[PDB]
Amino acid sequence: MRHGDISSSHDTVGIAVVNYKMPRLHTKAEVIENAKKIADMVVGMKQGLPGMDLVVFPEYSTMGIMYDQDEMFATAASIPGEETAIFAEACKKADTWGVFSLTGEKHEDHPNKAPYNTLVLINNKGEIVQKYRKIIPWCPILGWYPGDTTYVTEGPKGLKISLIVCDDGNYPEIWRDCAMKGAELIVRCQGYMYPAKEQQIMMAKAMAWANNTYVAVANATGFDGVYSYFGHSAIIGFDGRTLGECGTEENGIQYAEVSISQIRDFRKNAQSQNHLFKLLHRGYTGLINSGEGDRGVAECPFDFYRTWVLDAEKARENVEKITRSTVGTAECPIQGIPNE
Amino acid sequence: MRHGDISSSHDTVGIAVVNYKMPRLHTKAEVIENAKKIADMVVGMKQGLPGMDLVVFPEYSTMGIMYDQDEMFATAASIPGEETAIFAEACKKADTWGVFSLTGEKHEDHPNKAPYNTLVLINNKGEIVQKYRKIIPWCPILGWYPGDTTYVTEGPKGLKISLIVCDDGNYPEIWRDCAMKGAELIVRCQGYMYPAKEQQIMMAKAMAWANNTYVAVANATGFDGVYSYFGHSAIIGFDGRTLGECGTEENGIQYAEVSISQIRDFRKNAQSQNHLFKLLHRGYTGLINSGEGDRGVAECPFDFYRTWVLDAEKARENVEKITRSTVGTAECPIQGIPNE
Amino acid sequence: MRHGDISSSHDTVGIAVVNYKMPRLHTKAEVIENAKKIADMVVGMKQGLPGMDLVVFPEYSTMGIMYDQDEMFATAASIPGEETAIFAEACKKADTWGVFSLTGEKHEDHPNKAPYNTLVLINNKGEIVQKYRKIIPWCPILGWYPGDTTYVTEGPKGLKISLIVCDDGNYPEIWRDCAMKGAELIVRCQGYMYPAKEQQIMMAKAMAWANNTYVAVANATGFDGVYSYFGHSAIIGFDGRTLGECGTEENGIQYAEVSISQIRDFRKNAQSQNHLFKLLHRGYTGLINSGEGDRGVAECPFDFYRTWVLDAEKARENVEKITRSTVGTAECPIQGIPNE
Amino acid sequence: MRHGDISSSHDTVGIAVVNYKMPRLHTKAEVIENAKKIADMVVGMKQGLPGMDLVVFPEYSTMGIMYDQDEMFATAASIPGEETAIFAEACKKADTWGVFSLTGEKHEDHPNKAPYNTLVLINNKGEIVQKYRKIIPWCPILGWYPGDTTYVTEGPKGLKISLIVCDDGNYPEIWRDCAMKGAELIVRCQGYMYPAKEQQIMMAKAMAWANNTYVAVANATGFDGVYSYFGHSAIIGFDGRTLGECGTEENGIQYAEVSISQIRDFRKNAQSQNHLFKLLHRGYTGLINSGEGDRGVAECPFDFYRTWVLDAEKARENVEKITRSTVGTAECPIQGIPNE
Amino acid sequence: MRHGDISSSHDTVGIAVVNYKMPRLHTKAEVIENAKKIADMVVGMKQGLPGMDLVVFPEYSTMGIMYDQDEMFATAASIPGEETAIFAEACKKADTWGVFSLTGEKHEDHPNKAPYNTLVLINNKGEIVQKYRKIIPWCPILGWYPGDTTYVTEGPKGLKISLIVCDDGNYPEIWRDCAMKGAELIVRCQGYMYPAKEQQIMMAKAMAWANNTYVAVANATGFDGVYSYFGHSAIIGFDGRTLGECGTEENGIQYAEVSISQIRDFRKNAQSQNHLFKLLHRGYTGLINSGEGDRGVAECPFDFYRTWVLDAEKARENVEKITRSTVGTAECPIQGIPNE
Amino acid sequence: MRHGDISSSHDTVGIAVVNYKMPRLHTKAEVIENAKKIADMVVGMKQGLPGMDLVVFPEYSTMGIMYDQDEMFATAASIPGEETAIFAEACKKADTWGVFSLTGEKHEDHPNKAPYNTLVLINNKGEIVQKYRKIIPWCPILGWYPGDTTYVTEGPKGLKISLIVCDDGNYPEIWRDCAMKGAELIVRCQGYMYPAKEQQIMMAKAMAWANNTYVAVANATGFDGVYSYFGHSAIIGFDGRTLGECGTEENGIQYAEVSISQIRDFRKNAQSQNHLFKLLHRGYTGLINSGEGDRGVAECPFDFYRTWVLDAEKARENVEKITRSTVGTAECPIQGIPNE
Ligand SMILES: [Cl-]
Ligand SMILES: [Cl-]
Ligand SMILES: [Cl-]
Ligand SMILES: [Cl-]
Ligand SMILES: [Cl-]
Ligand SMILES: [Cl-]
Repeated sequence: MRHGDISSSHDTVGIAVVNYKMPRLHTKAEVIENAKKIADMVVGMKQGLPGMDLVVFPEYSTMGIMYDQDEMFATAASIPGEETAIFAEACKKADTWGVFSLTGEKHEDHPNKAPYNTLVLINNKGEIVQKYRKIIPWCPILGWYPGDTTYVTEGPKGLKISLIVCDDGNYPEIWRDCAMKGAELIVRCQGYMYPAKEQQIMMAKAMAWANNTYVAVANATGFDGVYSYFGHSAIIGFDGRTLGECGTEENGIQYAEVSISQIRDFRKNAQSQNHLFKLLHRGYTGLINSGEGDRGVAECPFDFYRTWVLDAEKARENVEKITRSTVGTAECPIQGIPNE
Repeated sequence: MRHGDISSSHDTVGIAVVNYKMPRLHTKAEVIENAKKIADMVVGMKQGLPGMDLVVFPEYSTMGIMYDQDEMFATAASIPGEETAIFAEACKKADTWGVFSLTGEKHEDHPNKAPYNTLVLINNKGEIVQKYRKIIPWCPILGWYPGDTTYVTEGPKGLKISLIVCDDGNYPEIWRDCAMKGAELIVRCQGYMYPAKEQQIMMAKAMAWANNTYVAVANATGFDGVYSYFGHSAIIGFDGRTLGECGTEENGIQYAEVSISQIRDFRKNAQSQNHLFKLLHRGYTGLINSGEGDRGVAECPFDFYRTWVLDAEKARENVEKITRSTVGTAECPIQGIPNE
Repeated sequence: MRHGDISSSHDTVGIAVVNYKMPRLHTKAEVIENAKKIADMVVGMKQGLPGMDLVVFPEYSTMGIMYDQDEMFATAASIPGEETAIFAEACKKADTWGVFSLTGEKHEDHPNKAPYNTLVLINNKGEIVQKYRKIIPWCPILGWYPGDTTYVTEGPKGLKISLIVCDDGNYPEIWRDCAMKGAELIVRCQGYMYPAKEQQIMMAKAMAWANNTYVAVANATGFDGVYSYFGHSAIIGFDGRTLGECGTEENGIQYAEVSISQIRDFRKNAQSQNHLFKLLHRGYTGLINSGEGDRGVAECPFDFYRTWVLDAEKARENVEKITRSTVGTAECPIQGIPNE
Repeated sequence: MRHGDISSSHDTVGIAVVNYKMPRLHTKAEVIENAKKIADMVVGMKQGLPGMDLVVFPEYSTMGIMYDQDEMFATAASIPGEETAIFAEACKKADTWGVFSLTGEKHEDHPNKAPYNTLVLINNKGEIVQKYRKIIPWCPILGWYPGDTTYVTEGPKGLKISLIVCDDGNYPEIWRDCAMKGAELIVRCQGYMYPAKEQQIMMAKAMAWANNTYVAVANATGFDGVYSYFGHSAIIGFDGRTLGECGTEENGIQYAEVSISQIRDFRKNAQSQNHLFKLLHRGYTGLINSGEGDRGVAECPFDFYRTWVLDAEKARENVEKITRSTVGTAECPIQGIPNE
Repeated sequence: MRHGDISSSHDTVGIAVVNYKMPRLHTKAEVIENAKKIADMVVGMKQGLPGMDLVVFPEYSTMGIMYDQDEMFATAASIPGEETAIFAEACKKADTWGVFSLTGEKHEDHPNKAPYNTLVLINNKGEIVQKYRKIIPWCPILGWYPGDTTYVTEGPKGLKISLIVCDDGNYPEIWRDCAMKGAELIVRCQGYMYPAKEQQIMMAKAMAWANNTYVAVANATGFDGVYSYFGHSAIIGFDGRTLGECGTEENGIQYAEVSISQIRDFRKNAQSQNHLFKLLHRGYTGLINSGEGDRGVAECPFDFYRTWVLDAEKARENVEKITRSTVGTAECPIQGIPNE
Repeated sequence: MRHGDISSSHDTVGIAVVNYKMPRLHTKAEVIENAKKIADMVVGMKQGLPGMDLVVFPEYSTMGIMYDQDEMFATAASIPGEETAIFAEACKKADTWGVFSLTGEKHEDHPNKAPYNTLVLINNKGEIVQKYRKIIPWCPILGWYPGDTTYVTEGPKGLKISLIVCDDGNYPEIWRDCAMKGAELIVRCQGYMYPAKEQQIMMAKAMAWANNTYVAVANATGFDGVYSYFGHSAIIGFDGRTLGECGTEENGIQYAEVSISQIRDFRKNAQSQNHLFKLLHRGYTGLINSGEGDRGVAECPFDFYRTWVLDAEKARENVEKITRSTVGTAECPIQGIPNE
């Protein structure tokens, strides 16, 4: 957990994040060309960052956003496939792990159902060791089929990694779920468009703190014909302090070293802000002093979560009374999104 | 949702938060004296803030922190009781609602079990309309018996209010639970000691954003013999932007107007960052375009929450493997907190 | 007055501002090509911002700065003309209002007098509803003929709009004049070059506060052969708080919703910082309590403004004694600007 | 214009500003006691700041705010009087100039009309050389009789000084008026209560920039029974950059050196942001190049100011249509302030 | 190197720094009373910070600043003496190390030569293990006899500590000297008065970075009759990032954990910003590639340092030509400081 | 020392710094093409900045970084040579001084020893008046032969200038050496890659403060195939306050005026923070009051500097025990950098 150098040691994972300029592409050949540019960039960066162990690219960095449905279908990737092979070679050549974005990944029922929005973690042997499908797509504008599982993967030097995508990060639950599965680094890849710049910068930090986890964010930059992406890729410590943060500049890079031993020393020995421990041992001091044993309380005291787990339709109905009952709103209509 | 004036209108609730100087008290008579000082302060403030509809005092602002167990028991309050009556009179006199702290509130089995750490919302008729007992006490150092329920109360001008205390706020779940019950303002009262200053400033903002809720934070200030409290009381909009924020100064005050109609207009019509709606309608655009109906997906896709709800002991066991198995740590022992 | 979403509601005007990359152009055909790029950008943005009701482009965004006098004359536009028609079509197609820059607009005596520097507000039917000529050109370097009038126009959803340009904004008087005519949003379009970056960021906010008005700023970016433009396009509330702000990035975009009902509720009911009201009712409490009626004092107590209005030549003479008597200075000469 | 040292030179005026803790006083004897504390503080500070040439205390620093009308009348000062004599002795003893606050100063018709809120500049010989009565009292809450004139006084080392008070500063006109009379430093003394902290910090800087003037702000701190004052006393350069700024701390001090020769060199030779010059020579480059002489345009092109000067009642009527027609509002009533 | 918790582990030293309110004292009995208050504060803090291993108090925190020469002499301490015994007991009782300030410490020729300004490091057995005399007193105002040596002491958990005082920190040389002797933490104790607040905040961070060292700063707060002290006590990592920072508040506290293993892992394995290594192996890559061996260059290439070491009088003469030749200046005279 | 305008006066040097986009070049013809682009940019900028007296370009701005050794040798420049002639013409044409980068400059033994990394100061007559070779190259990655001397040159309007390059700036010694030779402005030209962005922004400011010198920093921007450069070119006052600062944007420009008379007035008359004076007159007040004459102490009390000057090999050995003994580390190996 330290910032400023280009090295990495047996104790630290050198993480690089990339403010990748958002492509505006249309064909499979253009996607492949751009995959190769990413691969070239990984290899170049390694030559400047000898400590680099993990390189992180934004959501949509390979295809851009395929606004046109037909082009979306025609360019949706297989995984493994030609794109991931192009990425795998660069990971082997540069002896790094990497996180890359396939938007879309073909649905099992392609081309008759929406593609997934997907991330892969590829190791320094070029092997895909985690494939994560975005659980909370950025509706209404974006049309990806929602995934349903988070994953934790042993990463470089043993650092436990989970991947999440863009809009997922707005939802504290996902960051909780990954940390509770053991994640030591949550990697958030995004093509996060203006407007919500300060809010997204703040959310990553707050999640790092709340879940006692390293966080790495790679966000796209530039204007792509529709949206302007605000960069601010960053790596953040498990104590909520930024290591390094990019600005809005195209193809900015940040790089930081995250200590394996520091996060484990902290999860073991921290007390007042050992949030993962504390949430499931509530009021331990009190129960000890009241003669009720020394574990505190584990029971979930939040009816929202009880209800969502036992009766998701009721949780939904509940929320619709607070918000609205249709996915669309007649005051701001959007074609193909129903309202009224 | 606007900042700078001392007025309030039919549409806005004028919220004042107080950087109350932490008392260092020892006897019931001193507590009562200090309750009266708070009451005097409410009445004075009203004369300078004619728009004031809600006044918020920090956790521990009435008793301070009763470090000595015997004094803790001797000073624990009934609710209703003499303290709340003193507060109620000031709310009637100043025609404001108020949030006040009783630390401790007598346990049902007092003096044989730890007191609760409690907040009350008192209306402008002097009536207690919400009593909230802290669900996640600041263990290990503090010994309060944990509460188990959140509440939503119709407040001034119809604004829906939930109360939470200090350490609760580190845990996104609580802020979710209150908003999912309908809360429009989550009031976080704290006696939040250094060190974790920037982290707590950031957490309130991030929670306001993540839960599309107004947030008001009153935090104590000064040194009390043990801890130094860092102030930064604040009121924050539902879009994650601070309205006004205090510094670390003793008896700082901030004041902002929060629009009833703006938060409801937003919860109804916002789309990309209507987080409460979106969490229970995941991938709606995708499912529409894939021929699967127009509601998106409501189902909880996070195994942590499923497991915590169905088998809290397993969730606990899981977390102990990531952290530690005893509430204490031999590397930093604390008397009465077991370890090894 | 809220920030973060892409929607807009019956109550809010969705304003987008653009950090448009400064062109370096030379011919009428190149200007027309670039007008079409702007139009294309409006249509694209709308597809990502369904709430968008108003889109704002920087001063010089259409022609760039025509440094060469002959090219300046050859490219000066008529209004209405081919450029505005190109803009009008994009406003109709995207069902938005827009603010566009013509630099120059032909003088009535073209080509024998300097062109104006001009902005137009075009409605969602493609009709020009306000044409504003810059009153305080950025002398000495820039050569535009000064305009002489501010305007207030009923805009989208009834929001009252005034336009101002760049250097105008340094002068509090202009922002006062527009607000005193009824303006609810003052739109400041600029091609504001380094050096004065922080000063210009601060000025917009301070003016929003001082005049209880929404403010939207679109500023150019990039290097154009002569000047580097620093972006920081922004939308600011009437309480002086930024909604959203760009960085220095080329073709950044920000987007915010400004509430019609909030600004009117505020101008009606605010008291301590109802600056527009207060300036013309000075010392009301005092005069009431002194038995002098209940209106306060309206009379202008500032001799500078009395003198400027009655005897502008004397105001000028006065200022020349404090500054200098010639437009140029021999310590930093500039060709065609006299000094000594 | 430089910050960091305790010295001052023949070229620089050493200005100290004081975050004076707001008194809560009630009697003439208590006011005199507190005047003596201020005097003692001036003498002490000088021993630590040998460069100090000007010391600035907040509005209300001598009496506090006399909330009770009878006490307000009983404590209103003569000028010259016993308070100013107490101040004058400290200025002579410490060989400094000073700015002190008398709230109230007796009306000419005392006790039958409201006192003024007044500042004095006292030279290093103990002579009162400027007495300024607040032109825009902080209505509705505060009841001072409004003054009607600004002043410019030759100060230490020849530095031209104008004084303004608190709420005046929200109004750009006043800062313009003083600079247009020749002011090189505008001293703003305030007892500026929360809420509007960031807005007031920003306003001073923006005014320094807009009027090419040094600015010094002394603001009170602490809680006085009614209001909490937020400090942030500061000295700001004529280029809009803060020299030094206090926090919210009681009896903070800042100190900076302001160069006589730098501000005069700037007012003489600055060009693009010589705002005082530019406002009365608009479009000079354009008129030169259009064959219309080399002075630009001086004429006031702002109808608000024309109307306010010629027909203040009409300006008032105009503003009442945009805001409200009565000084009070029924949605937030205040006793003795009429509404409906 | 992590921030937020109250614990500490076998790997981390828990450092607390105190924004101690500056005393205004006059007699030996008052000094002893205040020493006891400090001791009481150490013991109290420990009860809230169980991880605390090192507690740091500001320069002047024991005596305040003895402005009066006679009182300065009458209150100058022996070390060891009654004050240090009072401190030692609190370190033993709270099982912490501590850094305390004696201003003055008796000169060897007391009372005929100025006292030193001195710091002591006292271990958790109450033993004085380092006594540092300020090398660069804050002339002209302060009169302490200059010390001449820096020290490095094995501290808690083996962490290597050097002490420096206030004005020393403005001079990069001192921080270099301590790090080059092996220091892992440089503790800077100060009673650092306004004006130079931002400059001092920045200097500590920059020194932490430049010397790859932990830094802890304890600075006084409050007004003492002469000076106002600006707090901002802090602990900073060896990568130049703040762990935690106080504001200007009286008796603020910050607390952070500094990893023994992280700083040693970094000094061993960092490459591009291993400044201590790099300064004495300049151009290693170049010399390797030019066939000149693999150590780079160690030789001092800075004539200032060569000259200062070999001929300090010449270095002095040199500097006097750039600045002035007498310690005082006639433009800002100070009694007992000669000029002209 | 003032910021915001485009003018300059007899008293001020107008300094422009350029966030030059990092080239990716390979041949001598491409280098010459890019030299011409720089020249064109100087001439253009002058037309927008009539006050400009000094223009500053980043390290590597002419050649980019020649990663390939053969291309490095083939493109290394003579000085004077064709590149400098191209620069000299633009300085004459635009009547400015300039600082330009030649990376590499041919070694005396070219092509058999590594080129230098070099800067030149070229006057407004096109004459090279200072040539500085980087003393501390950015090892390990970069291979330049280390230089050994700093220089001070009379610059525009008599302003004394020293040049330093990139990595040099991390080392306080260099900034000391230049100021102690008389430098009034230290110009730091860098191609400073991410990661260490905030650290480098802070270092320049801290050095400006510590050495009572103006500082100008020009840093490259963009991605060059290997590294992403973070801009933040800036000009900083001798009191440690930024005048103006760029962001990360390609071809950003900042411009500020630095007063000749202000820095000399300050070095003459400042007292508490006259660091250059104070370092060689330590404890003057104390020695005066102790009867030991009125010069304070000049002697170097820092053993590191004594040892480095007398026995550089011992200083080296000392540092290797604190860091490591080989230039490389086996935990992060780099080809051609030995370790173990
Ligand atoms: Cl999505
Ligand atoms: Cl608790
Ligand atoms: Cl212009
Ligand atoms: Cl007032
Ligand atoms: Cl000292
Ligand atoms: Cl280098």
